Amino acid sequence: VTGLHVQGGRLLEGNGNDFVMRGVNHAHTWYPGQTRSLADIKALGANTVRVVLSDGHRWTRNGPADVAAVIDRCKANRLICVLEVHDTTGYGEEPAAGTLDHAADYWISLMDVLAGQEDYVIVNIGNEPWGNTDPAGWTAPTIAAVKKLRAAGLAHTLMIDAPNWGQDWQGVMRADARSVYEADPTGNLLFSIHMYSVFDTAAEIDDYLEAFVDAGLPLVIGAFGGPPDQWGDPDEDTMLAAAERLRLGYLAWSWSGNTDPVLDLAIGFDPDRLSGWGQRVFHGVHGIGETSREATVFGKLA
Ligand SMILES: OC[C@H]1O[C@@H](O[C@H]2[C@H](O)[C@H](O)[C@H](O[C@H]3[C@H](O)[C@H](O)[C@H](O[C@H]4[C@H](O)[C@H](O)[C@H](O[C@H]5[C@H](O)[C@H](O)[C@H](O[C@H]6[C@H](O)[C@H](O)[C@H](O[C@H]7[C@H](O)[C@H](O)[C@H](O)O[C@@H]7CO)O[C@@H]6CO)O[C@@H]5CO)O[C@@H]4CO)O[C@@H]3CO)O[C@@H]2CO)[C@@H](O)[C@@H](O)[C@@H]1O
Ligand SMILES: [Ca+2]
Ligand SMILES: [Ca+2]
Repeated sequence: VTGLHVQGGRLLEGNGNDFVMRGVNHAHTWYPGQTRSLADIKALGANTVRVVLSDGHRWTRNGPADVAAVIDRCKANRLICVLEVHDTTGYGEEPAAGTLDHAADYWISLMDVLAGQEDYVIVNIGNEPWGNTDPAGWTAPTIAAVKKLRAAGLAHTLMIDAPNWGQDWQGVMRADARSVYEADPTGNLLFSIHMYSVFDTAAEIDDYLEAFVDAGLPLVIGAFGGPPDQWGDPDEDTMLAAAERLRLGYLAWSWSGNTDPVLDLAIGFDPDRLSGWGQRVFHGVHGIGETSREATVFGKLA
């Protein structure tokens, strides 16, 4: 038995040890020059980074050599690597958005560089791959993309984002999760909820996470916020506490470089200059410094 995989609703390393993501998102595709971000993120205690890629539909395609380099750099910094295609974001509502099938073709094109990296790399098929229009339409192409990647021979653990821009507020991923999970013959599939202003009360967070846990289905919070936006105030204190209580993975949005800097954890990619949001995530109660454990595949650091 090798590779990251799912068993009993838990993400396990090849050696069977439970792995709970404690990390952040890094916007690699828009910031190719910010090479030190991965080392900086590791130094602040993260055990996982979610790396923003483009499949070229909307932004500039990250080619195989670039992706190979990203994977190697994650391994060099003793980080588990969640790769994700951002171009799918908001499909049906964002005009520029790409399809999950287009993302799937891109992943298949990367299989030579993904090969042998199942201990380190999780494939998040497409970011937030449906908007708020007809979110029930998300299920069929998500299932099709899962089946297509498995048919192509991809063995990595998969990660699945929800419609309603990843916040699933109409409950489609929650309702249809069992059918999506069953589309993966290997069972190595994670669901990912994104929590922004929909998740502005503790009960919304607890009930959502517990719905997956109580169903036996694996869930991570693959992107989440904290500072208020135009739709409300995300309750990040409950996100962090509930994720620790249930020992579910989380990945804060984002290291640095947002067009609106309100969600930058670090200001200007400087790890010593954390925003209030960055301080909360890295140094606060139930945060990364407190609760992140390195993946055991890397061994005991000298
Ligand atoms: O130009 C040269 C320059 O380029 C630079 O690169 C730039 C890139 O080209 C690109 O423009 C990039 O843009 C980024 C941006 O910087 C951010 O990083 C952004 O991060 C997102 C991320 O995806 C998060 O996961 C999350 O995603 C958000 C969406 O962004 C969006 O806000 C959406 O909103 C939903 C919401 O989720 C909810 O459903 C709500 O429902 C409402 C509903 O509308 C009703 O009101 C109802 O009553 O209530 C419900 C419930 O509230 O609807 C809204 C939609 O209307 O939410 C999702 C999460 O759910 O947020 C992050 C912040 O947005 O991604 C962008 C790309 O997608 O920026 C680059 C930097 O500028 C560099 O290369 C530079 O060097 C170069 O010079
Ligand atoms: Ca709410
Ligand atoms: Ca908040």
